[PDB]
Amino acid sequence: NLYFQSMDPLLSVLMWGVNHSINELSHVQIPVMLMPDDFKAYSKIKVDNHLFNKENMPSHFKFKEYCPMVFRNLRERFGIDDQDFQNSLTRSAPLPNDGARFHTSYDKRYIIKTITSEDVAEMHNILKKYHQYIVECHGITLLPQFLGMYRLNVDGVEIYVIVTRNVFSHRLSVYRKYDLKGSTVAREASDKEKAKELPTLKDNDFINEGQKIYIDDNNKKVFLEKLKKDVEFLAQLKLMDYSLLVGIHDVERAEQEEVECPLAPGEFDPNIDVYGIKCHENSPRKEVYFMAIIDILTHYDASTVNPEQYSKRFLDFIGHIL
Amino acid sequence: LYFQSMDPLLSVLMWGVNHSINELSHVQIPVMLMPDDFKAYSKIKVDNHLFNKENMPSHFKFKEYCPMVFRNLRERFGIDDQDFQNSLTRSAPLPNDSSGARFHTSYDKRYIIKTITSEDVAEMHNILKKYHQYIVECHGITLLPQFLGMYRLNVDGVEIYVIVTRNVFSHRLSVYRKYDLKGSTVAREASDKEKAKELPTLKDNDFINEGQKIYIDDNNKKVFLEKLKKDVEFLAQLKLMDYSLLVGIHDVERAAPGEFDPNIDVYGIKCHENSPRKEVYFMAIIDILTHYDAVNPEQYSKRFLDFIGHIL
Repeated sequence: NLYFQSMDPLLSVLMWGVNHSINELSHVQIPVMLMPDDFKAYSKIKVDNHLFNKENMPSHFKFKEYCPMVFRNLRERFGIDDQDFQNSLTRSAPLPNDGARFHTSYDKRYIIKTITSEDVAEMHNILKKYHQYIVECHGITLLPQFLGMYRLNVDGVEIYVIVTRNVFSHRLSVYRKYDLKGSTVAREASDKEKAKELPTLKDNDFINEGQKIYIDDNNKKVFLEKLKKDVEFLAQLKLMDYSLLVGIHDVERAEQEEVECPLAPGEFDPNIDVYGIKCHENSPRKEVYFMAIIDILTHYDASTVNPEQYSKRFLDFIGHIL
Repeated sequence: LYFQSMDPLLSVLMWGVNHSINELSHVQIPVMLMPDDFKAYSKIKVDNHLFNKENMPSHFKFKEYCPMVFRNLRERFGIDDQDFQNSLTRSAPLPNDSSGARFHTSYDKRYIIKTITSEDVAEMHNILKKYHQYIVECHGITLLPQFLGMYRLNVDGVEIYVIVTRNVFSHRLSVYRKYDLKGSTVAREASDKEKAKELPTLKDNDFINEGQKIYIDDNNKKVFLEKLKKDVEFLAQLKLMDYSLLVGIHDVERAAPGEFDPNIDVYGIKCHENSPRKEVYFMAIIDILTHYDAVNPEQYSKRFLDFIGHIL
């Protein structure tokens, strides 16, 4: 059984919070359809414990859930169950990915990012248009799949968090990771980042390392048509500084690393790992790719490029690197 | 379950019991309660905006007094937390006809909710340590009130305190005759207004004037008066008084027939075989939270014990 214990009190509050909210929604009717009031809605909870549960939890904290009805529906349109989502985020504490802190849920299905009050304001202004977009494309997008948005407050420390579906497989390990923008300018990983176990390589590192993505002509078309649809929507919203995260799973490298210690190697459930693409039969090395648009909440309002320029330069860059 | 009610205070009570029992399922069962557990509490404030306006109030507070003690008392009284949670949450507690001392009964007639004052809440903390140690010592076998939760509710500037006890009466067998006895030397009689109600609460003089008889066999009479003596002496020691023996009579003939589960209806006593009437009695001590501070308790306890023995 769960006690939501952590060295980090913010994670304890986050774990209690997701548990609380998912339970609260089991006592709230599924609406026929979402209404405009849901898109400016929230739930606030202030807990003050005195000489009670001092060992497992902080005694004084707050937890705010933004637009609870919209996010329960977004979760459902992405094929996630509320009980599964709850267990993934509470059965065991989320791990840090070593400012803009990133945490992965213990089962590697969800990602938790610490965001600013501006991102939360931007999230609210794009929420109606974002929800309708997810409706019109039947949840089939390269865009981030936002599943919850919370405000945490413990020990006089206030943080905002957004939960997304991982880009990378919950099961298959990623040996190479790229953050791609293109256009402007000397985007390259530093010698310091290059020293990490899994560095975040960038645009020039993709070209200079001689990186190729061996997907068949059909998948390449299906992907680039999906990318244009999503990147066109992004420019309408006046968003920018977004990138395409690329993760590569190396099958025969994953096999040798597991020989040291009903799915075959190089196989994944696309109902779980939604961003996965198999390599084609003529690939020099059996790999699996995981690609999606990441980091979308930077508005134009707050020499330089505009969102139309940003969108074309980006699509051109991905289409040329395939 | 949407904890819906015409009364917003019942909605909060239903939400809070649900929250509190889930909260305690994420808290380890201790090997032993400590003095800090006897002055602990869990306070929760909810401010919803355009969220669940159709079922619950948008702004409310809920406070649980000594959660770890009351959970242990429930275990000692053979009450499972999930069953308790379900009996107070599945369907709204119904008011007993009823800003005075309100009374609600759980939808399955197992539990009773009494609206108390902050003085009673302070009076419960004052006796909680000695009460809990008394229940531990008597292995849960007592005629005293079974305290199972004590909460504080706040919605629309209204602030009430509640206390949950086990029902004295049967959750299934109906009561046709009910008495509130003290044995005090003063005319304790039911009003003509009270005597008019469907089930009036009759008092000391009504019991005698109506020539009421409680036909309980010698073995059960010994066992009963034994518990009673120990419980009333425990109360006198706490300087508690003005308490009552509540007597519920079930007419078996006026209806398995005169059968009940003694694990659920714990105050139930089957009448004598030779009894002129087939009946079932529900007897216990109620309304104990009155200190001598605000006839003395030693005198009150004797005057009480004497009368119950007198009426058998």
